[PDB]
This record gives sequence, C-alpha cells and structure tokens, in this order.
Amino acid sequence: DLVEEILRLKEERNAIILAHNYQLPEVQDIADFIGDSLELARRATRVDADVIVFAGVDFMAETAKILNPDKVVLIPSREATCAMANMLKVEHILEAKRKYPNAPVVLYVNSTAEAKAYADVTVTSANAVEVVKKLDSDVVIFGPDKNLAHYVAKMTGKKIIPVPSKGHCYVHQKFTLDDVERAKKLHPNAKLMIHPECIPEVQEKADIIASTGGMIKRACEWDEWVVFTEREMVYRLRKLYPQKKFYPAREDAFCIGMKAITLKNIYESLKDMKYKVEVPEEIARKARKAIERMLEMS
Ligand code: SF4
Repeated sequence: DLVEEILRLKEERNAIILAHNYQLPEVQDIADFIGDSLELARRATRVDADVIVFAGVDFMAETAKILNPDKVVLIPSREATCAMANMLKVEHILEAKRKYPNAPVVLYVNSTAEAKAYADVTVTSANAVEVVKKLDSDVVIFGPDKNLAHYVAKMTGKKIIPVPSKGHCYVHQKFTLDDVERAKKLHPNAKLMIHPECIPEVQEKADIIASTGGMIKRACEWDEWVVFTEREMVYRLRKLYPQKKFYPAREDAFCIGMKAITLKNIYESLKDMKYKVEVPEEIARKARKAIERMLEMS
C-alpha cells in the first residue's frame, strides 16, 4: 500500500511533501502543504524538516531549494517539467537587454532558477502590477509568459516586452472564446475564474483573473464557477468548498509535467532519496536577491 509506505517513509526521512494545486487528489491527500510554488517554498522555511519532496515541476522544486538551501529537495521525476519555463533561455534575456537599453528585467516566478538569476526582480501574477508600477521605466522586459505580460501591460500602461517573444503555457493557451461561450450556455449562473496565462481575448471575458492561490482566495465571491486553468484545480477547489460548484472549462487542459508525479514515484523518491534538486550557489544567490526585492517592492 503506497499511502501507508509513503507516510512511514516521510516520518523516517524527516520529510515534508509540498504539492502544487494541480497535483492529483491522491497526491494532495498525502501532502503537508498544498498551494502554488512560491507559497509552498515559503511555508517550508518555517519548519525544521530535513527533506522536501516537491510534488510539482522542476522550476518549483528549484524555488523550494532557493528558499530552503539547508534542506534536501527531491523531485520524484525529472520528467516533471514546465514547457513555458523551458522556453526562456539566458540568451533571450541578454539579447533583450541589448535591444531595450536599461529596461528592468522582470521574471514571473514560473521560470527556471537560472532565469531568476538574470532578473532584477521576480513577480507573482498577484503582485506583478504593484511591482511593475514601481519601476520608473516606460519599458520593461518581462518573461517567460507573454499572456501574463499582456495583463501587466494592461494594468500598468507600460510597454512590456515579453521574453521570449512567443513564450506561453501550452495548457492555458488551449482555452478559447468558444470555451467561454460553451461555459455560458451550459452554466449561465456561474462566474468565470480565468488564469492570467490564458490568452488576452479570453482574459477579457473573465469575472476574476487569478492564479490558483487567488482562485482559492476569491472563490468565496460566488457559489458556482467555471475554472479556466489546469483541470486538476477543479478537484482542489471542490474539496476546499464542498458546497460550491466548480466545473472545468476544458476537460483536456492537462499539464503533462504535473502528471509525471505519481504515488509510486513519491514512494520511490523517499525510499531512494532521489531525485536531488540542486541550484548552483551563484545562481541561487542572485535568484534569492530577486525574490527578496519582490517582497520589498510589494
Ligand atoms: S501548467 Fe503550464 S506553466 Fe504550469 S507547469 Fe504546466 S506547462 Fe508550466
């Protein structure tokens, strides 16, 4: 029985399990903390665990390691990867800095640790506007998501240059205006909670624009919601709010990287102490400074 063995090994390893909101229900049920990556990493800094098992994708485990350098961070599969974060290369950043002289470089926290090391500051979707409004530049380099960049440009009035120019999340790009229309026909009493990684024309139809943490916070505002994000979030919301209704905007909105994590490989991760996530000291130092600036600016 995986669950029993996982729980026993978690105690033996002095480990905590951090699960992203898109993890399967059976994985979330054995997690200590559930949320988005930055809040998970920060919550781990307040406990004296020796090991973090990160049920999530590579860049999220990296953020955990950046904020918890004295803990062993394990990712159950190195195939738990983020296509959007992987679109951005260091060369994209250096080239953009050359093309937009002196413009600040802002990195969405959904990004690799290496990319954060070239950032002046990081942002979450929830603090991106507040942070960017404090940059005294009409032009801002922003990556890796062009769709969040559009939202930031709209809310700040600044010229936001996405890096890379076509960076985006393939999961959230699946949502279309037809999915909006289908939702309104089938669920006329529902409101639409839409992730800022969705395309601009879909964002425009939202009742709320929110990351997963904001979806949980603002779900209290209505009794029925159609959810424009990765489909496992619906189960997360249903378990949090059993008396509300939540429906996926698309049944096929599936992050392959997130589903690389299984009960079986969480068991194997704890049993064998793999796969170790490391962040080079200099990259970690610079990524840490960009995260610290984000707190100072919000
Ligand atoms: S849902 Fe998109 S942005 Fe999130 S981990 Fe998957 S590919 Fe990356």
